Amino acid sequence: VFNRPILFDIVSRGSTADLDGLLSFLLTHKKRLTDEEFREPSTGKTCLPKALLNLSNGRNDTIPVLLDIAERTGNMREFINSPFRDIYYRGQTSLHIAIERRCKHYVELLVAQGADVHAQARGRFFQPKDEGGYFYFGELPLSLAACTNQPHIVNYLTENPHKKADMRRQDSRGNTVLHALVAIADNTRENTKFVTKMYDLLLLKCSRLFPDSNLETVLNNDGLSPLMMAAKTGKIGVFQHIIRREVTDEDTRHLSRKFKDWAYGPVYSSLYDLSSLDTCGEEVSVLEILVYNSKIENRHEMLAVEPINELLRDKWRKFGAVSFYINVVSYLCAMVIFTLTAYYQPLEGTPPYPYRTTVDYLRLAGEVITLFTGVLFFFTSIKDLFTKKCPGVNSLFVDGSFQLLYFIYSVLVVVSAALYLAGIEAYLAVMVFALVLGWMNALYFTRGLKLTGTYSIMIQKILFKDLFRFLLVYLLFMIGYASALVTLLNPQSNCTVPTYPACRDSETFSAFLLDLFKLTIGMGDLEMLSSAKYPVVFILLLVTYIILTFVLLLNMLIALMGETVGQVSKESKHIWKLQWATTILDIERSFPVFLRKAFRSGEMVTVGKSSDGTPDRRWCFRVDEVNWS
Amino acid sequence: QHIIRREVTDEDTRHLSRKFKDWAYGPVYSSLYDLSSLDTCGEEVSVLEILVYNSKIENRHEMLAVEPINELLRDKWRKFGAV
Repeated sequence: VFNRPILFDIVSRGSTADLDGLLSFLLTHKKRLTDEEFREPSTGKTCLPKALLNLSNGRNDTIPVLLDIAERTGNMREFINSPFRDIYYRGQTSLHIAIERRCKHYVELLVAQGADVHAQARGRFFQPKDEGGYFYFGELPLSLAACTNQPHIVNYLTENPHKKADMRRQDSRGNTVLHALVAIADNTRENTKFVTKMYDLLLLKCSRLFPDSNLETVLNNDGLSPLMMAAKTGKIGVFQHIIRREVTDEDTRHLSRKFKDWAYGPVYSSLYDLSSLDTCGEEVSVLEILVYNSKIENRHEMLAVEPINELLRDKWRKFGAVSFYINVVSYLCAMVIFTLTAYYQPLEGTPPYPYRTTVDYLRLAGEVITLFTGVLFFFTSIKDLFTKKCPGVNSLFVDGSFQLLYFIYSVLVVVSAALYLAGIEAYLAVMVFALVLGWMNALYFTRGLKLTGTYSIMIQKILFKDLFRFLLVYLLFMIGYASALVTLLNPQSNCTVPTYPACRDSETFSAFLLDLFKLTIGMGDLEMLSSAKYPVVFILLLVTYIILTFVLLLNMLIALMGETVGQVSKESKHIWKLQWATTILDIERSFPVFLRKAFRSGEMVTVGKSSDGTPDRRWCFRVDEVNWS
Repeated sequence: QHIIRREVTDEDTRHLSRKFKDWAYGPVYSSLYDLSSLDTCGEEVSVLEILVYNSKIENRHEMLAVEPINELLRDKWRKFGAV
């Protein structure tokens, strides 16, 4: 009382026998518990947050006395609203602590005295784990009661007779109760169980309070939704539930997804509402976010939830497979024509204008069609580059995967066209170069149906994975041995293309003798027997070289074969399915989807009307099932 | 495993614990394992040196992944261990 340290110690001790009678001093000496001297300058904590931080088995009976004294002081609103000015913490009004210590009674007292229930806990502690915090819950007392499995606290905060805590309220980030409740979720059992249960509870209650709009539509700053947020962050449990949710009571039935269409005994035509799994590109979809985004953690399992897999199947069977074969055959024909036109190129460049006869007209047709295909591919590449869905969520395929291959191909064709107009020797060498790259693109095709060859995954790994550094160290080893042995062997013309085979340290350029020995060892045979010529140390060294090379390379490569074959598991067909989905979706994105080629529609109004996505029509996808129940 | 994950409640015998508790903020627990004897900076033999350098142990891996040992090696890696 006389000083802050003893007051903090007394409140922490949790004994009110020592707290009686000092209120008389506080009133007489105009001391108010809200005054600055009672809050440590580091953060700004008051006595009440300390008492709640030092709860004794959820029973600190001094708290009512503290509230009575505070209201006696005449300052009670500022007493509760006690932000922690520090950076590590923030906001953190006593209500947050009370909700967090799993005690409802002190929360009831706090609200009864008018405890603010919108104190944004905008502290560095409360940012998600990535942003350096430890626990993100939505920066809100209601979102804090919701994240940490407190159904009673959220119930009370929803219908408290005093100042209400409207669920629709959102934090600085825009994450409302449901966004945050998805932010804390995981793929475990208990966490998914309680998060799904409380998600349903919160959504139903908010819909009942405000039937005008669905709570789930309230986007965050990034513009996503709880379903989209679970898709982007990779939350399998919440995503599965929110995509397979049906509600019975009519007043809250309009916010379902898995409607029921009809049953005829053991057959059920379950109508999944994909109002937001595909928007024809109008607004970001859950399928695009789920599959195009390569940073997801559970991409496959989520891609096989239920409406997603059947949706991809239906897209495949309808402008998904026919168009793929059309494009693959068209590209193969374009590559064939490129090969023919390059091969039949006028001898040694010399680009004339001779197109008068039939064969010459055929060559001209090949050249023009090759140019047309190249320019079309460049147009596609630039359209993809300019079309960006959202900053942070976009293809951004430059210097990655295979779009760069198409870009390079077009660049090479254009440069070749320019130099062909110039007609310069030793410059059309990129034409042929273009062609090689062209056919490498054919390798990245064949990623559709019929259990395509897994080349992709290998070439996708071997490009920038352990094999690269393995061959680098192998080259270092062999070149070190080459230097060693050429140094050992270093000590009349001989009529040889390289200057001399040693011959008393003739030397010239290291590369010459280095490549001589490199090709000798690569070919392996032809030996070097001779006579005497310094001791057996050289032959010993070379035999260790050959033995270790052969044995270790064979054994390690074959063990790597075993490792990859035991590693190319259902994960491999997961890659196949992901490639198939990407093919379907970029095919659709290529041409206008919103044309009359979309996914089926459904009910118009009333039973099938809702404000979740698209008009009351609620574009729905029906999947059939049979259950003997 | 037990002797490296021992915590004792009663205060008179609580000073001889290893896995203290630092703070909790709901579902987050910052468990403070006391490695008073898993590393002595070479002053006195440590449990990590004995455990890993000694090649005659029978369960060397499983013991090396108990809980404080694995995270301790991770932290050493991320700090003058990898660079």
